[PDB]
Amino acid sequence: NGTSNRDWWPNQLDLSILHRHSSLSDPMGKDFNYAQAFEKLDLAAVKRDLHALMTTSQDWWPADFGHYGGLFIRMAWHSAGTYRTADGRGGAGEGQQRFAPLNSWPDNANLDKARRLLWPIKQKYGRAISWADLLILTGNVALESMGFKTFGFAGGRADTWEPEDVYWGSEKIWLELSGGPNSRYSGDRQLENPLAAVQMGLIYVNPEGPDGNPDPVAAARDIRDTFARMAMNDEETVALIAGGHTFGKTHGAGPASNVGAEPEAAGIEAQGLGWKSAYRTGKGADAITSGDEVTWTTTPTQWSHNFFENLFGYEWELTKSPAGAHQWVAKGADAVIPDAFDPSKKHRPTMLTTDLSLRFDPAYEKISRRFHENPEQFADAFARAWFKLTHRDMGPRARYLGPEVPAEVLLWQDPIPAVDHPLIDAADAAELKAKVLASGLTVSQLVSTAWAAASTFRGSDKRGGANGARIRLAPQKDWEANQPEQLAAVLETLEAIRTAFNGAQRGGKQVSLADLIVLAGCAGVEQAAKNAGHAVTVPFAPGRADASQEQTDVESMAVLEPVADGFRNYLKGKYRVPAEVLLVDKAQLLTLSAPEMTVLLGGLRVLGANVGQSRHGVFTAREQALTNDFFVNLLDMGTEWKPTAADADVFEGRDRATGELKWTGTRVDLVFGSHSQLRALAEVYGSADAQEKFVRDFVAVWNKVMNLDRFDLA
Amino acid sequence: NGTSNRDWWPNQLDLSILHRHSSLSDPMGKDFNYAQAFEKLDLAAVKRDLHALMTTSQDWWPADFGHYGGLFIRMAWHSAGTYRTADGRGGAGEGQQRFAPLNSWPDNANLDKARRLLWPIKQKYGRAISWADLLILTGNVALESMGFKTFGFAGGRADTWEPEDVYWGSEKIWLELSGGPNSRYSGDRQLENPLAAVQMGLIYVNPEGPDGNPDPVAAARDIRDTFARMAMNDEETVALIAGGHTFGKTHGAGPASNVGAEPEAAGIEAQGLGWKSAYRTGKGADAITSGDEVTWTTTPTQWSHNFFENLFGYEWELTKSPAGAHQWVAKGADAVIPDAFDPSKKHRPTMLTTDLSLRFDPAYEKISRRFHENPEQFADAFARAWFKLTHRDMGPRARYLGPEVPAEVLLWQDPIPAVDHPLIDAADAAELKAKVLASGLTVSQLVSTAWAAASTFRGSDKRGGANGARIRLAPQKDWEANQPEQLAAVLETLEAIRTAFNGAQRGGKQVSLADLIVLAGCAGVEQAAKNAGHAVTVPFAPGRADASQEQTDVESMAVLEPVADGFRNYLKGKYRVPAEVLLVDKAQLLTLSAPEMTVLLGGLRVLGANVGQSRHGVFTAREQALTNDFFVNLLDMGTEWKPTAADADVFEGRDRATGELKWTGTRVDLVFGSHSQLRALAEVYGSADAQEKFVRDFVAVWNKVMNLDRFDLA
Ligand code: HEM
Ligand code: HEM
Ligand SMILES: [Cl-]
Ligand SMILES: [Cl-]
Ligand code: NA
Ligand code: NA
Repeated sequence: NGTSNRDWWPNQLDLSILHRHSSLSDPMGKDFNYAQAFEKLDLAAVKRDLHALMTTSQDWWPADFGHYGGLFIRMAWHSAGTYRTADGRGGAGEGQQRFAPLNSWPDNANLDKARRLLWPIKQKYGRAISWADLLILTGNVALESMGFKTFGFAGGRADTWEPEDVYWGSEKIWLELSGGPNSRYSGDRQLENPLAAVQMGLIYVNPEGPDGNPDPVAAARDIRDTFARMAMNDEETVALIAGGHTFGKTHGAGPASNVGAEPEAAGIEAQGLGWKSAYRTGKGADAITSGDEVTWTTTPTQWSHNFFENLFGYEWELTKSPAGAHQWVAKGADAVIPDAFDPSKKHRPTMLTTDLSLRFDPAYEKISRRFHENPEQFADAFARAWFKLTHRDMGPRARYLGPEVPAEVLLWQDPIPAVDHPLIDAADAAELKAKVLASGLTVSQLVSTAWAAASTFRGSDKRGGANGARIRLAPQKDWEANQPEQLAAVLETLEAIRTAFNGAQRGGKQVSLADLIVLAGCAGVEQAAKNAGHAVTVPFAPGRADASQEQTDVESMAVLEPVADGFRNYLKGKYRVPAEVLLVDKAQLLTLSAPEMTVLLGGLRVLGANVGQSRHGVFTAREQALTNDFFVNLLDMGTEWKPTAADADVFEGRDRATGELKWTGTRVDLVFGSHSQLRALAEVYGSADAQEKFVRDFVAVWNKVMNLDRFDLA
Repeated sequence: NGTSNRDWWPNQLDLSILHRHSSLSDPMGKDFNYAQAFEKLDLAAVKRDLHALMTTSQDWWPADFGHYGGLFIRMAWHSAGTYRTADGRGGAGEGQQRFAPLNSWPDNANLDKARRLLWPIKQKYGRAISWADLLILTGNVALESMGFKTFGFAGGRADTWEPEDVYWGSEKIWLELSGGPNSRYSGDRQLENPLAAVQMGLIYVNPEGPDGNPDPVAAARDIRDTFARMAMNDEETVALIAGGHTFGKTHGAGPASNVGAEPEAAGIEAQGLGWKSAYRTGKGADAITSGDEVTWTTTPTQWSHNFFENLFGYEWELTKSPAGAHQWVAKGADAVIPDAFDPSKKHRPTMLTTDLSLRFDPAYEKISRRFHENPEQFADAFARAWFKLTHRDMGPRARYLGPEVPAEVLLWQDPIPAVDHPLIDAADAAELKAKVLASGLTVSQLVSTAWAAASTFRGSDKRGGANGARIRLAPQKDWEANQPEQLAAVLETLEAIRTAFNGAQRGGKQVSLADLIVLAGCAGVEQAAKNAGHAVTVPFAPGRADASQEQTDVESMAVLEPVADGFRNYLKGKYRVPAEVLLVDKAQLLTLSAPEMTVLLGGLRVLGANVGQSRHGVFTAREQALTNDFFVNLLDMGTEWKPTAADADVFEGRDRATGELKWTGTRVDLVFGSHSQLRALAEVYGSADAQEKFVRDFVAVWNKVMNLDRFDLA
């Protein structure tokens, strides 16, 4: 097999994750805009076709109970269910279930069949509906078909054309149980961040119980922890699990050894499908997906209150499925559950270990009893939590498309108030920038503050950014990386400038504090250019609004805290992963290419954006002037670098002839002089003909960051 | 470490090689044109800087004999020396020595020092001179400075910003001796295609002899074989080796275990340098590079004919360097060779085993004696060989920039005559297209002929393409893929149309056969569109010229024969590599992305472009009509695919319900319905809204292919 750079240097840094998703891999034109296509779709027509499909059984994967609805609910719920709150990565929003590795994860077994049943609709409507939107809409139509009224639905998830680079864990074996050489668990069952599943290739938890031990109480612990890591609390979790398991069935009709290769390993003749089974007919009555053989309710194709009636109305006995999996059966019950294919056959109620957790964990039991006693509350909670599940990674409501978008504003959507007044224009922005610069705020304060406000954005789930002025709220105002005391001084001076500008206006014109933060950042960048002898205008677009503290969930904001921000040379503690790996990870969440990451970091260093005014990487003698000094001095072969005695992650730069100390830096600084691709970029900006390019490229990337969350202007 | 798709499915096909070189990874703006920048460089000022640098020693890597010339000649010969004729990949043309893996190959040890000595000049001239051109120019200036007249120099190698994907071999250990589990040799020392070096991480051969065995005669076999695979014959090989080894020295002052990590494995503080040595001062007189310790001539900083005077004026004794390497010393000679740092110390003549090859291989010996006796013949040969070496991957002479380009047209350049007459205009091209269609030639003939002419292009060394009409000449006219009897019938009809059009003109206007083949291909694609109910114009740009047989080296053209062309569903024999891997390899040589590859193949299928009118992949009932039928039929779940009995690489597609035979295909056809990323592309073009998109994208990629070699219009 051809040996690659990854084989020879398996811990060198990987920049290809910044250049994924180029116009090269994209079949659509560079002008294609999915939102526009979707806004012309006849959504009602698509939903009529999806309703028809529900009961149009295909012989190559016959519909249980004559209705694919359960299968499609699972499909939708797995699409959404890869989401991790720690980085925003996963979720339904890019349709990644159709690409490796998720198309071939064990927990996604036979979802390949679900997707292929949808090809005719996809084909008929073409680019006007993405796969990503289709997987979610199909889940919704399955619910409606079976009698459950959904809370609504938004389109606008554009398709992607290759796999996302996501850390799913370090195990080398599918479904490996914990405590191995790459265990994702340590200590008292502590799941490593950013992971949100208990075994490699599962969505959340193991349905037999933790590492296969069928203890519902301990399974509950894993459920609570994973679902929390997917942004779901106890009420939402119980509602989702019981709601989902109101429908359909599991599949475990014989031994697992009968099941063949997952899709990415199957032969070319399988045409993109996998898990071909040698057990009896391989499908339908003989299907094997998970190994469990459980049908939860007496009407699997219809919404009912039967899941909690069974859960609490029987006592449960441990038993084994025909594949050998642990599962539970109702003591003394009659055979009341219908068979999926034989009208003469009925079954006793059965449950997964993880279903019983809803009854035997003390906190879930109280919610489950309440939903049992008050089924209208169960229905409303499940509808809401299904909407959250399937929309949690879509970002601000400004991105939601179509006629079924719920009007209700939810807290998890980090809502921004509407703007209801005239915005400031170019003359006003010049006047405000002059006031900011006359107040005595420094280039370093102005740039650091705007950076702090805007760089919480992540492209993974489209959360964060400067819109909202949440930097002035709990918890962002207290984050160590934001320099709380310095921040508090900047915000007070800005709030006074604001108050005075707004008080002098006629009409209703006013400026938001969100805009003014970003504008003042722009004024600092202009001033820094002036300090370097360059006349530069930084673009600015108004229209941000200020969100209140009550519109800002403090516990949900915690995951946006930067614990590593190489752009401010900050690391909150010691991590296993080297700090340059962390930098490229942050660049990816910010949507930056390598050239953009390089320009941006070089500029920020010389503008004074480091936390604590650390001199590390400040390779200039004219701090607060916008120059390419970082690059020119980094690349100077006059200087020799060595790790310090005290700290092997800090390096001193000394004159090679005299021995004299010139600089210090971190790993994030020096990686630009080390990595052969980054140093090629640094060379371009460190050349003699590059000062104007460096300024212009810096302003462009600064502006890009300031507008990351500006979906009102998209 | 993070487990990746490559880990789980290490034999899946890798599309990412088609999406390198995106505007994402490029720090220059999308409008930057290197040739425009280079054309304004003051090349004489760069050469005067380089000339000064040759004798300006830096203490971190002191210059042997006070002169860096030998070091820089070796740098330039290794930049160029990775070139393989089999695929055109490697060579100096993209400056790849500064990226992985080449930057860290053992045979490139201490060239990192060379390149860092050139940073200050790079920095001074910035974007107007690429690293790629500078590596070469430096070698030239080193030669000039030491009294050798070069044949010339062309600029125009644009820099690249990431590593090329290249197969360098399958070994997992650097320098692994042959016969291991991934041996690049089989049979009677047969080096596998497309390799051109004897061990992983070597440029050509092992300087101690084959797998370390110090036998000059057997070493000569490895020399001849590898240089041939780099397009150099015996005369050129002797001239290059003896020419190079007229200068400088090797470095092996102590044991190799003193040498540390190569650059890609070194610490971040090494700032992109590697091979730090613990032996005495680690550099200058104590340097260790190869392990050998040989100084070939009595004036290592001056051109001379002393290499052959020594080679033939002494007898040679096998000896060991201070690092333990085999090398050879002159029996009973005086100490006449100067020491590199101590003017009081002198040495006996020494040689590598591979130097002695030039005397003890009987064919090389006759050339080496001729060069010994006639050193002006040696100087001319070396100059010409050095130009060829350092230009062989640059492409057509229309790409050569600057004031030192040699006027002599060389046969290896596959030269195209100048055009000295008015070109046809749009009205003429319309008239010719109508004439071609009225002659009775079919869509299938016209498309297959144009495809065959244009698709010889490879972007690795920019050889091939339709310019020259070499399709009408030996050897192309007889290549099996080109269907020689059908080809000859087409070309005769086209040549009569040409003769009649050119006979009717006034005023010098005429059309070349090269242009008319391309134009006729365009007429075929228009008619196929017409046949599908679509009026399109395919662009066409005239200006191709016809090359003669005498301007066509037949042996050199052999490497351009397509032995696997998935775009014509063609495989000349059985290869170890699956046919789909070969398809992606061809797409990369054609410079296509994955969407361009997918569109083009789908279209070609339904236009009748398959070799031999094979029905494999012809998934249409309206052959010669430009439609998206390939995709619609491939993606139809009504059809079930199975490998045939006779041949496991050919599949039958049968109706799932009736069993009726609908189609047959190869691996190349069915990969588009298997691989998860290619199927996502196929889905776009197989959608109900895609007919217009399909046509337009097909026309665009067709025209791209037709113009691949049109650097006269760049
Ligand atoms: C602790 C969380 C959960 C666990 C451990 C889990 C486990 C499973 C398993 C093992 C199956 C059987 C797969 C098969 O063999 O075909 C399955 C089926 C299913 N699950 Fe879940 N589940 C979880 C949560 C959810 C959620 C949140 C939903 C939706 C809101 C959901 C909806 C479904 C449905 C509809 C099916 C049936 C599919 C069919 O009829 O083909 N489950 N579940
Ligand atoms: C059979 C082909 C070749 C072999 C095996 C060979 C081998 C080597 C070796 C082992 C070294 C010493 C590396 C070190 O210790 O510093 C070297 C040096 C060098 N080679 Fe070659 N070589 C070959 C062909 C070439 C050619 C084609 C050229 C250029 C036309 C060239 C130019 C040089 C020069 C100039 C040096 C001296 C470097 C210095 O002064 O630092 N060689 N060769
Ligand atoms: Cl993702
Ligand atoms: Cl290459
Ligand atoms: Na996400
Ligand atoms: Na090449």
